[PDB]
Amino acid sequence: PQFEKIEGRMSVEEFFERSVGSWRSLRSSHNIAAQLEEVNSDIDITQVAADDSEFLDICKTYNFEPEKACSSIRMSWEGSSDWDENEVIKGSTVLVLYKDEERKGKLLRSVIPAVGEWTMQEDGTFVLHTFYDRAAAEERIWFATPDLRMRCSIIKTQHGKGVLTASLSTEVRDKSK
Amino acid sequence: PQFEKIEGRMSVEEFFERSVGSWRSLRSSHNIAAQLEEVNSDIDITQVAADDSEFLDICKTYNFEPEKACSSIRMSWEGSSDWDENEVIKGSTVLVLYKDEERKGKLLRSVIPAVGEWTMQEDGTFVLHTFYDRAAAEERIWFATPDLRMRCSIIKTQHGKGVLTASLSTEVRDKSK
Repeated sequence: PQFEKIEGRMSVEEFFERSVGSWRSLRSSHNIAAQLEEVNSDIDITQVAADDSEFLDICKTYNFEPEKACSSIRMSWEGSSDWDENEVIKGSTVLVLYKDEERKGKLLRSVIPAVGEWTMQEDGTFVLHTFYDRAAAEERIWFATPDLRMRCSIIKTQHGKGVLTASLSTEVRDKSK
Repeated sequence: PQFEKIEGRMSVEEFFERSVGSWRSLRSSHNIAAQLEEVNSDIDITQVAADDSEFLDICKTYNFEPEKACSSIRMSWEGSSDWDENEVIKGSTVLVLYKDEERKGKLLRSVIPAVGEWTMQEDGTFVLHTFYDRAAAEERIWFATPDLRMRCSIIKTQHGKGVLTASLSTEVRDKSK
């Protein structure tokens, strides 16, 4: 079959299901607003059981009933930036997906931030708006192939002077081993 | 008003109309498939008169009636890559836009290649599929602000070994001067 036609009917839960796995990420960022950074990372994306502490605590925090959640994943990563040797960036978060409509809804994450807002575009693109006090982010994520994820993102921050950063990440699924 | 809500109703002809202007571009590319390139460019985007030679010749080549074209622009650029000093990359092309539907159609360009295919996504994103013998490209282009264009693109090439290249360009409109 042809992958592109199949994406345009992908549901958001399928999108998350395909994201499960181990990935090798390359992220290129620049400050618009005049800097250029390269970050190489390993990312593990895993399914989250209905009784998972983190999952229920997020639901609790936002006062959402966990049974109404469509999907939940855990993402853990470790990478390094070429702005700093001898240093590793490690992180972890749980995400929790709710539908307001088939192709629109809210995303909660580990912590308190405003809820994220997402849309699944007609062509299979997952578009996420995320918020912070410091900042706001918009990310577009899609499968270029089953094993290759693209992520193009822009962030407005305000740590001193207001700054826009734009990023492209290419994520390749861990080979058969 | 708020720019984001206004984009989601932008027509493709408005998209092209807003692209007219002078831009400063920063493009980050990598070969998936393991290289990293930075290209800085100036890009001039201009409107194309109905009698423009290039415009009519493209229409002629593809056998489209020029009166049925919705929009046409000329793009000229000059930039340099950090893979090569003492060297400038110069280019020019005319693009010609036809609607098959309000939010879907074909794009012809200067030359013979298959016609390009485009969609205007519900959120204001212009998505273009372009073709070559050597290759195929898919580009997503949108206005992050009125004066800031984002372009996230992927290309499959075959010059010897098959290769995927992913790119992010950030384009800033020439200041008031």
